[PDB]
Amino acid sequence: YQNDDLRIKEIKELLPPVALLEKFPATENAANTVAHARKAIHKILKGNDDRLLVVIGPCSIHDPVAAKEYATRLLALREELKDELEIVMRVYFEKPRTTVGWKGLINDPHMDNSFQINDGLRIARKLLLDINDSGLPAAGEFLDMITPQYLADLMSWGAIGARTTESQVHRELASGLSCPVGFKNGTDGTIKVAIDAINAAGAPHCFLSVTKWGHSAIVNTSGNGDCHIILRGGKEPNYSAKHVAEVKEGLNKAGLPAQVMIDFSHANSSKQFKKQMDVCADVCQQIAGGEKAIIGVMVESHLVEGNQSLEPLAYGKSITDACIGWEDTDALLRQLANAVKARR
Amino acid sequence: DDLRIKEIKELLPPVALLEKFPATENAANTVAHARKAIHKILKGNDDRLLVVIGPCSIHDPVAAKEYATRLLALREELKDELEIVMRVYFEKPRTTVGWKGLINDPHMDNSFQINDGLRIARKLLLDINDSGLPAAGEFLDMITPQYLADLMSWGAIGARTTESQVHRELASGLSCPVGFKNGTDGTIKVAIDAINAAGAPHCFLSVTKWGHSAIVNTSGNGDCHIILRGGKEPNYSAKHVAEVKEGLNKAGLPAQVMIDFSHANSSKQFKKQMDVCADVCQQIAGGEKAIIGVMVESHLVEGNQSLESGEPLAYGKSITDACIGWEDTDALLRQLANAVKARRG
Amino acid sequence: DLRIKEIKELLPPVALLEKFPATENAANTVAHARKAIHKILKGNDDRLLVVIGPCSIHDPVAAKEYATRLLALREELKDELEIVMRVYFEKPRTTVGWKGLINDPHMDNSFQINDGLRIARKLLLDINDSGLPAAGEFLDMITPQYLADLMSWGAIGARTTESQVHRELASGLSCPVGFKNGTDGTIKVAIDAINAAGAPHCFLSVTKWGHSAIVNTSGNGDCHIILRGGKEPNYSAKHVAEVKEGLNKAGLPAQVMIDFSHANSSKQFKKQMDVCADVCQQIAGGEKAIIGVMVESHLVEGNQSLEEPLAYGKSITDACIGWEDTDALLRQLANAVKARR
Amino acid sequence: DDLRIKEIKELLPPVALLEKFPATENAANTVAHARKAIHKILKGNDDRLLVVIGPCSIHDPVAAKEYATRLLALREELKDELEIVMRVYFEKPRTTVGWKGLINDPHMDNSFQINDGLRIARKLLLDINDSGLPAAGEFLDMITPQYLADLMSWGAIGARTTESQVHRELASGLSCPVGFKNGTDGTIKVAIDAINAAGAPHCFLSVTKWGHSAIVNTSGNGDCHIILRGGKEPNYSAKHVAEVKEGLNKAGLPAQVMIDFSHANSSKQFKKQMDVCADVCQQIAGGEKAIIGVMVESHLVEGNQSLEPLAYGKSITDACIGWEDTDALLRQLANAVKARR
Ligand SMILES: [Mn+2]
Ligand SMILES: [Mn+2]
Ligand SMILES: [Mn+2]
Repeated sequence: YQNDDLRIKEIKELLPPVALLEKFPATENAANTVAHARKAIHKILKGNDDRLLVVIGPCSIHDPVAAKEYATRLLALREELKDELEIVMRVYFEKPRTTVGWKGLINDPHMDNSFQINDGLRIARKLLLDINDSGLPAAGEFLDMITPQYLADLMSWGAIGARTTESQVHRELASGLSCPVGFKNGTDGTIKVAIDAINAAGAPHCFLSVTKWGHSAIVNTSGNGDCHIILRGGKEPNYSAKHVAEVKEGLNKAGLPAQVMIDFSHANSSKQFKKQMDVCADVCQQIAGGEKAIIGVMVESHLVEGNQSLEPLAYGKSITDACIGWEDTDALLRQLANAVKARR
Repeated sequence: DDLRIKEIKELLPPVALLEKFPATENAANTVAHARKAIHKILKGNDDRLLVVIGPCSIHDPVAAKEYATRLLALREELKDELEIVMRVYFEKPRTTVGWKGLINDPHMDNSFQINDGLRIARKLLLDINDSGLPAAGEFLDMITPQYLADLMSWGAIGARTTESQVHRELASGLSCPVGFKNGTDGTIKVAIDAINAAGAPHCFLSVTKWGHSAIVNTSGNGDCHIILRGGKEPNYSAKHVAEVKEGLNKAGLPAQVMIDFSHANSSKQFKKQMDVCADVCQQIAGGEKAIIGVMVESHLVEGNQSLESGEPLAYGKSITDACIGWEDTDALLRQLANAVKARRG
Repeated sequence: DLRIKEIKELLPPVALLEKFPATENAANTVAHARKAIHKILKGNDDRLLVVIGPCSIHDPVAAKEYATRLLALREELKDELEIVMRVYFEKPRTTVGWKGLINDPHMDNSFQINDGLRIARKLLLDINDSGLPAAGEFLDMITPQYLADLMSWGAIGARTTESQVHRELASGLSCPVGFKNGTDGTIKVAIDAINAAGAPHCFLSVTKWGHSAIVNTSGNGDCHIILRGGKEPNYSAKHVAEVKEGLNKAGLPAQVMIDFSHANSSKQFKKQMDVCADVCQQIAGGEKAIIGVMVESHLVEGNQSLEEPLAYGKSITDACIGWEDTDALLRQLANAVKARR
Repeated sequence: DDLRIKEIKELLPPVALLEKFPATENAANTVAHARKAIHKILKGNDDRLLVVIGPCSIHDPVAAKEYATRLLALREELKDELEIVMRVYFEKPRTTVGWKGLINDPHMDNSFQINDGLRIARKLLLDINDSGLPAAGEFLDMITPQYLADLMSWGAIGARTTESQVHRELASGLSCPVGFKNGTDGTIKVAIDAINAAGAPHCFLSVTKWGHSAIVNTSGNGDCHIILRGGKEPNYSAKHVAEVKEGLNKAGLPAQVMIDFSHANSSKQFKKQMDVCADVCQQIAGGEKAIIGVMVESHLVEGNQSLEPLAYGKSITDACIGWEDTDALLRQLANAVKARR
């Protein structure tokens, strides 16, 4: 075909989703974890449960061993604080970059630009399966249009990144997801695009997508009424009760339930991980004082605090954004459970 | 799984549309020559102006071909000064919801006859290119480009998707030049980052001409540039052009810009495109070399109309954004040509 | 794995169907002929089904000139004959050389199968669009999706009548299907095949999208035997009566199509005229079980070897009668059908 | 179009079965060794006998694994005289209609759960190979081979498909040796032709491991041999073996045969397999080096049953010898091998 493929270097074979679903099917326990966590979050979003959704874990997964260890520690906190918090592990292996960089465990699991994406999908699905099988629900970022078919059945909640909240193809994707979805405000703090995204994702759509068989097809979606905003900061943080009030009034003006998830990290801590503890103190004060609009928080936490460059790597340390460590993580979760107790 | 997926329906693979509607020799020629002419402008070796002009959206092949004949005659008449490419946009990004264009819903009745839309779209693109008129499109969808991209001489990544990794990846592998619009709030940096990302090779998941998903490796696309489309305020004036030139150079990129006369640069007021035109013409004729292109929303008949009314549609008139009509279009093209001649001295 | 040397891309059927869709005339031709052949197989029509044309197609130009000539005799003899043109692309062999128009359209072992499917479908479309129905041979489980909508009648080869995979295929074809007796002249494998093919089946098959899938068939009640000879010819009254008995003792209608060529002519193309004379005698004498015949026929008689330019309109596979004998043969059959009533 | 196609349902691609059920280290070695061993026998560089033995058809994985454990013992005990390979036949060719085997209908109830069939068949095949017992099957379907062939040590083309181009093409690209059965009427020629065709390279349409149709090119299979299985009369006697050794040379192939003790050789009477075994054992004992392998229909319990519930260990297709006769037969074979030595 003339005029075609000048800038396409190579085309390589990709396992279809059914190969990964057949090799790694959901166990009864894993399926039960997903189904109950989705239902619990739905109940929170409808305002029929005063517990707080807590999405917490590494910025990115690069080592499944450290991830399973983290998951085990977090599951104890989950069972302990279950009357106040719906704790969901952050399991992100699809990173959005400002220009170029490691896009995650799926795109390059060996972290060396070998781009063994078939291996990455196997590793990623096995890890998600093991975590859900242990009883801990998982949350992911939906950046790619094709990877969700391999993993979405093991996801109890999802986030559309700030860089794609305005994008029609991602609003389309959210409209057909089986889990609830958070939309981050814009990388410059724009709330309008996330409200538009929630309204768009709530409506039915018809668009082209790839099936479990690895074939493109026409898909029709129902619309996703389990979508909400995530406050992530802009040029300035936006977690204070002042910003919440403005965000609540905008949601209502737009006909949307006045509820928000607050990300303690990213632009809300100015990309310095220790200040997540500060945001926590502030957010706990709002909740404890009766703020019922705060239905969720997101925290970047790992076994070992800080970060490291892909430049021997340290264990349980982030290779992307800096995270809090486990002792801080333990205290942060109890603070929120206590703040939820007070609000009640 | 599939709780919110209502129905899944069969989709013709790209090779089916390619086999039914192959490029003629002259259509392939139109595309190859326009892509090369744009590359030459982008490298600084040609002092002509790229003009991407035509309907906000295609909804009627009949009016689109009548428009193309008129524009082709001016493309020929003004070719020493302008490289004229027709906007042939089959996909529209909506602020929230609405008609997504001819491919998604060709019958404009929410029947979503996408296989029909792909047939109509490629046939029209083939006819326009075969007449001698190159075509431009917005690359919004991740799967439709394999059906159409061999007939596109230039593509745009919209304001709402310039920051999106999968769109930057797509551009890194397209065979045509690509413009990146600034952010809907006016932010320049997202488009500069996009140019740099698109110029690098990538590895990502995509769909082949056989309709199967695959791993793809791109070489990177060096024929990318920024499109100024305004923000909270318009950004076409010399003060803004200067800041963007400096921002590109500081990022190691040639100081070159395409200026969209419409969208936020006209405050969505279609006749103000003529006012942007006057200002941009004065910049070009006064000596501004960085303005390598413009974009204009233009139809046979000015204004727009609504599909929601159920009234029979008027001929040659946009059902999306309001456009200038043919008479203004002719005048505007002659203004731009006169300005490019004056810039040469 | 280790005996698979290379895998190349193949256009899916839907690509050929989009490029070459059936015209209204073509679909009408296929519809009318399939119904007419059904009306004959059900005993409700007394005309003779004549499948006639080249042993194999290797040149679309000669094939369309042949179709023009045959169409004229189709129209003139329509009161007696249901004339269907033989549009076969290959000579099922063991290896020899040429592998057929689809496999090797350029006749040079380049195996440009994508080119061959385009050429083969376009020709079928043109012939049907002109009003002339087409008959084909099903030797492949994947080719049919690209061409079967343009076929009014199909044959299963003698080397595959016993194959479960080919009987499965027949059970889902939209056209009548003829099963040849065995290369040795046995009728049991073809009665067994008519029975298997009349039953529903479930099997794996490639769809129009080029993807394998599970398919269910209704079973094909429009199947019949083709008498093609064995060690000796088997077209005579003695053999027809003997096959009728086998068909009756099987629950199947006592009806045959007789191939004048292949083993029945002792592989001597001119002897097809001798078979014609005999069969015309059976038919004029009142034999109603002969519902159809098959004839290898081209513009120019005889055959030629593929090496260098080729003679126009002459087979590069088995030898055929030429047009002069073909016109006389068809008129003999028409006359015989008349005398039968 | 598709007016005889009732329904089209989704089918897992082979990569999906290959990913769920990958070959273990052990299973991979079982196949690698057994294929090498058969090649060495087929090249004349090993005096042992290839014994393809097991049920006519697998229909119960549980009974099949018990059988496999019993046969594996005899495989180790008799390893210096015999190279023993399980029959693990998942596909059965019918004379007309009937149960086509475990893959086509694993629940034996015309529900055609072919995705379940393929998971069942592959898991059983994988377990058997992992224990150390090589496996054999008939390659009948054109699409199922991609799901199983990496676990096959030896394959068979049935008598009703020996003449089929598509099956000879399939044979030319299989990574395992292939035996070709003589025609059902006993015709030897079709089988020699098939062996010649399969040793040659071919280009044809097939389905890949991703479930997509494609153009494939094969190298040719040199490890092919004839399988004598009777026709009108049995053809296992040294008279018939003589004629076949002669007919192979006349065609330029090695003079070596496999003898199937069942089907038309035992007149479809399973006890007669012991009589064929007596006769064939005397040919071996008497020095016949051409008999390189034998095929035997064996199950845990002799006889067969119709398809109410099913008796344990009894074939639901052709009648088989029971396990007591199987141990006896196998030791008869190993004894004659030590005699010929
Ligand atoms: Mn982060
Ligand atoms: Mn517009
Ligand atoms: Mn012939």
